[PDB]
Amino acid sequence: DNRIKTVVILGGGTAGWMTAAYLGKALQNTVKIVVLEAPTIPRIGVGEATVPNLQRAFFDYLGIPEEEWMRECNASYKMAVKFINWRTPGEGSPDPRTLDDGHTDTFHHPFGLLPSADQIPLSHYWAAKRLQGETDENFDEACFADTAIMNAKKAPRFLDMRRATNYAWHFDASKVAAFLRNFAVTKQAVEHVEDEMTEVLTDERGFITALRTKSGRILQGDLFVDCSGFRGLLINKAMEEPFIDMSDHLLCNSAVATAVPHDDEKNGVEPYTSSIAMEAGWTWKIPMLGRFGSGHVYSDHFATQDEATLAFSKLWGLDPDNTEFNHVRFRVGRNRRAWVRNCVSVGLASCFVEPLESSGIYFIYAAIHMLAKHFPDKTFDKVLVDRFNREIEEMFDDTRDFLQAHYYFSPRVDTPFWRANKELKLADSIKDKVETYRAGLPVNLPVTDEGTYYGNFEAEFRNFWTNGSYYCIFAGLGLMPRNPLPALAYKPQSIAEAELLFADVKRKGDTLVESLPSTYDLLRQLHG
Amino acid sequence: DNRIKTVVILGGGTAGWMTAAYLGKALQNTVKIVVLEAPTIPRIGVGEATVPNLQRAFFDYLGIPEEEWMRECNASYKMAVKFINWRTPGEGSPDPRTLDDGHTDTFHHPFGLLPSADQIPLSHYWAAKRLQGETDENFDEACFADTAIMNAKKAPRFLDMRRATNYAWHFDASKVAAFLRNFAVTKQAVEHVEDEMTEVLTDERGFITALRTKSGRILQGDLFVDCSGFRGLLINKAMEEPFIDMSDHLLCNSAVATAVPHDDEKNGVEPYTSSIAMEAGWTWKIPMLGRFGSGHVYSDHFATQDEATLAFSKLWGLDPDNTEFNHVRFRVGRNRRAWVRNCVSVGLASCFVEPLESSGIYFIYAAIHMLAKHFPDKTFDKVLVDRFNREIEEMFDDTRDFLQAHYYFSPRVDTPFWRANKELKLADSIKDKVETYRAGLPVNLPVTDEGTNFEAEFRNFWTNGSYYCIFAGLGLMPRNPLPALAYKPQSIAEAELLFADVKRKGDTLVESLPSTYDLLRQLHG
Ligand SMILES: Cc1cc2nc3c(=O)[nH]c(=O)nc-3n(C[C@H](O)[C@H](O)[C@H](O)COP(=O)(O)OP(=O)(O)OC[C@H]3O[C@@H](n4cnc5c(N)ncnc54)[C@H](O)[C@@H]3O)c2cc1C
Ligand SMILES: Nc1ncnc2c1ncn2[C@@H]1O[C@H](COP(=O)(O)O)[C@@H](O)[C@H]1O
Ligand SMILES: N[C@@H](Cc1c[nH]c2ccccc12)C(=O)O
Repeated sequence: DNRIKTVVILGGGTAGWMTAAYLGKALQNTVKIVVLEAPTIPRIGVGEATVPNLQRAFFDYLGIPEEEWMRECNASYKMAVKFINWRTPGEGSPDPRTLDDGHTDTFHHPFGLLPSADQIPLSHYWAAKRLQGETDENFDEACFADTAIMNAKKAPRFLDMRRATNYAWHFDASKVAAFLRNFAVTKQAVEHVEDEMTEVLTDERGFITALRTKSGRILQGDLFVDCSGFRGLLINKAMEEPFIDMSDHLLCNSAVATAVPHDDEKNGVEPYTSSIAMEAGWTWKIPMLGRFGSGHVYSDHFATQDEATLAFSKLWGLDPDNTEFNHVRFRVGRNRRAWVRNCVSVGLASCFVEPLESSGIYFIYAAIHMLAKHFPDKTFDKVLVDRFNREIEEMFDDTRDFLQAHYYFSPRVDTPFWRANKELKLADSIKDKVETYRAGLPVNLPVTDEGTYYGNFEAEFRNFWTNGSYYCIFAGLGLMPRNPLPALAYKPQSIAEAELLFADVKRKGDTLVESLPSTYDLLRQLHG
Repeated sequence: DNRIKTVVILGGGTAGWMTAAYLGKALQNTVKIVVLEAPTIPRIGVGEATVPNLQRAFFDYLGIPEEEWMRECNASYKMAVKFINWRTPGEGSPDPRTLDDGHTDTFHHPFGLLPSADQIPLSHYWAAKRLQGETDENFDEACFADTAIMNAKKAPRFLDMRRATNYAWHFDASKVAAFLRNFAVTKQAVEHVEDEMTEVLTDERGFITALRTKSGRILQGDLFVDCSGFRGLLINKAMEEPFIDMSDHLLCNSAVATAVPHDDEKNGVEPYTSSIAMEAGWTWKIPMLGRFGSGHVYSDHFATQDEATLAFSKLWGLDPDNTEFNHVRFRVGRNRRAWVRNCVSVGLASCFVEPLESSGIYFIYAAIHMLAKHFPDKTFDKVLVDRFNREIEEMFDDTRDFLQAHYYFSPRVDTPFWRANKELKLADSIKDKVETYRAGLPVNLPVTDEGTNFEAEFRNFWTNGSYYCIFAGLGLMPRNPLPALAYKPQSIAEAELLFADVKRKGDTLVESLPSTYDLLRQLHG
């Protein structure tokens, strides 16, 4: 018996309690699990966004049904991230400005895979038409019915809870952490120790043997999960693993956030996250029932905390001296290695990027999934650790590259921030992908039906940013292929097939924008 | 109108006629297609085994249903490649030798994809039991009902044609090329020109403009497909593109082949390809109705042509001086680039590896699929050509590295051939994959029911199950089980029901299925 007997998880919040819960189920009560978290000085619920795999891959694995957790964390629905004013210059504003060509400066990044005709994705058929003047429709409205639905602020389920489209979740992070702590302690025999860590005890090889708490108590274990946040108390401090700062790729490194009460009966609820462009960065809007979480993400090299706070308060008509603000100064990048010896970093202690494409919780889920799959015995095979490291390296870097694209291919150059983005070098992987897009070829072509994509995580993980996500962002910012896909010139029967799929998206959007309840109405059913 | 108007295809083998037919349908009669083949310069005349995606990724695109083409080219079923005597020393023989551990030296590489429990494929649950002396079963018989079925020589369909398992196809190459020529000419308005090519006409930029025939005829076109075989009359000769010799990775570079008539009433028909190991290489056996195709693949650096021919004749009880033999001297590797300017290499002109895992025709439909997707206009965008080149590079490498595995991890050391195999330079890709397998981790985990689509099975075609079939078949095992299994007793238990399900299915189906012979006699009746 050479197995791990005890796992110690430093830190609660979302990372620690997702880790505790997933491992509880994965390790089938053959391993003792201890969470050590300091006492929680509660901080205002700024809202967090998720991706659609979360219910299948996490809550369903734990047997927690969707309604049960949503009702305990004031959860709303999310059908896309909506980008507002990313192409036009000037101060932030909730309202979209107007382009030269007369279009409103908004584009959606919805969920799901694009349909195909003669194995060519709908993206390419729309591009042909748009380059050739045959259409004035935007990519998002042409190719996703969800675009029509989000414009009408309708819900992604009918009131009897039949599904209409794909969706993910908005919620208060700390309420989810609490729902999960309580799940893990009552139903999974996790030991909750509320205290500070003061010492990390290590052997001759530098493997951790226990953590000392402030009350003097010593927690022995065989594997340690650093969920300590940015401080990286195990992975960076004790293990001495270097962080790789990646501000050479993204410039934002601060936020100022808050909750804003909201007339849900007057305005309706948006079933989506909004990325509202500002002078020195951007601002999230995450609708929940009653309120919305918002935060101005900025660079401190292009705005002071004051400059940012004023601009952010101006946005929403808030009083700066009578408004409760959280001020984060995050690090952007990842550990050289996520897992050193017997210390596995998960969450902010592992890696971070601005929450521009709802990456935070997915990064946590991806790591714990990958920890369960590569779970070690006490010999800590170096290949096991290496492969875990490789999965996290690629997951992170590919998503950094994807985020850089949002900035490098913004046409905005008014403020020194937006111009500064154009002076960064693009990574080789994303240059190669732009070269491909520009010749009209698909990038990251989905090779699987949506059922398998959102059913089997391993399938989604091999192809997280698909063709449709590249087209949503490139075409949304106004980068287009140089020309259509040449094969379309030879395929009039295929062009015609695509015209029926464009029709099918119109029919669905029309039919559903009529029959669906408002987002507000579904929430009011759910939480009452 | 900046589009290609005319496409000329040099060579009317399996490559040429697959190309003509696919493009006919893909290009929707907007483009004139010409095949130029000399009926006197024979096709290589081999190309007999296939992989299971052939029907989806080709005949379904053409709207030809499976029965229609099988009945016209004397097709049999294939449920695996069966490796005979790959672990034991001495002269070739159709009959399997006996291992030290007392079992016969045979392992299968079947196609039927592996069930999972708690997201871990059945491969890993078998490996746990075998490494912990808790099972005596080999991987193939534990994890695939196909193994039971091939041992009983039963068919992979019932007589009412309901499917039993996954499978690929055996057939006569020349009958397929004929059924395809005739499809392409009658239903797709392709022009068949029976004549020899004598000169390749080129502009100042080095693009081909036409091909000159011996009868003085000039075939103009804007895009050329070199299906000329190993000669590479357009891609290598005219375009001056170098072939990248890869005998640093595989040592076989010759074959000697023939058909053997076969008592199908006496023996039954084997629903599988046999890879029978020899002293200086190996020998394929490819059952069809009435006959079986065979050929000794060898290195000429470790056997002379006579050495090989004698050994091959010995195998089957053939008379060397009164038996009709085909003698190929193939090249192993790929063009530095498959597509140069306006010349696209497809088939033996593009790339090749020994027919150990029936990769030849898959390479053809992969390339044509990729040509249709990257099809150019007259501007010949450099990015389009580069990406086409990249997909052929990776397709090839993925299959080469998989093949190298069969050799580097053979335990045989009797003849200087088998010992030479242990001095191969392994590619980085296959070293990394062995390192992974050895830690007990899955290699190229399939993420899908086989419900899912040609595109699905293409950059990592060779799945977990295929690596386990070969590694574990030759006796390379993980160092230890997958550690996560130590913590998952409920999962271990679930797997015990899947092992039971493969037993029940093999038993139930070895009873209820018709013999391979009997299904063929219904099909070709
Ligand atoms: C030993 C061996 C075993 C194989 N086994 C398998 C297997 O089991 N399974 C599998 O899937 N694949 C296998 N393959 C690969 C497969 O056989 C081929 O991919 C396919 O059958 C034919 O390739 P091709 O048509 O490119 O070439 P070829 O058949 O060589 O075609 C050459 C063509 O060029 C024409 N030509 C040449 N010069 C001229 C000219 N001047 N004018 C006009 N025409 C000209 C010839 O007339 C002919 O039509 C094997 C290959 C070899 C060598
Ligand atoms: N020294 C520590 N001892 C115990 N818990 C800690 C320590 N440092 C951070 N944490 C916990 O780590 C989690 C993430 O911290 P933060 O990112 O600052 O919210 C919280 O639950 C903290 O209480
Ligand atoms: N694989 C993700 C990709 C995605 C699409 N739209 C998004 C919006 C935000 C975050 C991720 C996404 C999904 O389909 O769910």
